[PDB]
Amino acid sequence: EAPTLYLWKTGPWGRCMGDECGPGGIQTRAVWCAHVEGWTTLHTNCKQAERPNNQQNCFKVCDWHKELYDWRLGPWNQCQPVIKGEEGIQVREIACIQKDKDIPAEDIICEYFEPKPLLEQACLIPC
Repeated sequence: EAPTLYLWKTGPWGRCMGDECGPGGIQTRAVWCAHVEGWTTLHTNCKQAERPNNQQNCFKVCDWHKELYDWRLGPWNQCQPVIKGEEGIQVREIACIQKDKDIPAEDIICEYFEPKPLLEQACLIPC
């Protein structure tokens, strides 16, 4: 279609910042424009319509949220080959759930309380 000279790049989200426990927090991240040849350039060289937000809403976590959220561990799926038994792996889904209303929430909430369990393990496929 059309060549690309400039693109937006983003750093990692900082910590959720708030006055109040719960919604209404703020994460900020670095956003800058770069030339495709790899150097930082003027922000006005990138298309502003494509400019990622340097801010997003977030949930300010406090100890008293512990009982309201938890990890839901989906079941291990098919043993996939890696290319007796032949080495393979299986994956599973893992989500943070607001327990009462039973709906998705951001991983970083459940993370504050318990580390995220693994999405992958080894498995053997029978000959």
